[PDB]
Amino acid sequence: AQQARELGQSLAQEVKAATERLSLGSRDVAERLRLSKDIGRLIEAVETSVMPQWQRRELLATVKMLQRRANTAIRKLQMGQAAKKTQELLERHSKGPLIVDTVSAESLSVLVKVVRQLCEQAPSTSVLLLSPQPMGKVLCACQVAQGAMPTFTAEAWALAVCSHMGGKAWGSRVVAQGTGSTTDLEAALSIAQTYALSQLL
Repeated sequence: AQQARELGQSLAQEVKAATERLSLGSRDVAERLRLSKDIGRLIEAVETSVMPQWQRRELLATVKMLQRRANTAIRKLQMGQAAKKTQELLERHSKGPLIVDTVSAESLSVLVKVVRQLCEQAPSTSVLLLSPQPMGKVLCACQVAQGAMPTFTAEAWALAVCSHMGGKAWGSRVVAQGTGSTTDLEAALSIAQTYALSQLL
């Protein structure tokens, strides 16, 4: 009873600290993700915690706000880094029919955002990108232009790509993503561009 109320008060104080941290925000995306996870776990604990109902649900309101602004913030920061790298690749490539290259990324979400921005700004171009990860792992994301032939499907594209790397692929005809592991990146890049060109007839 009293102990539960005290714990709830501590949680609220903790909640206040978390909110302050959020206002402050964090430069590292990883720390932003960690904060969102702390929000989810904390809300789950409050859900089954013992305390007066009014305070419990009032705090639930505050913390749900905290999660919305936290997740919105992390999504914005990923959009920022993805935009910067997207411009970095835009400066040196021509808007050809097909652009197949590699870009350094920290997570697959950011890579996907790069592909979507790139296709949004170059509508008549199909895109595939690979990201090297430590310890030999490799990520893949690709998107096919809407104007492109329907015979060209992204899922089969990344399907062959990761299929050569022994990985896995998933998506739809328009967008696809996958994982693999291979020493030579130019082999996967060459297979992707070869296949895609073979379809683009």
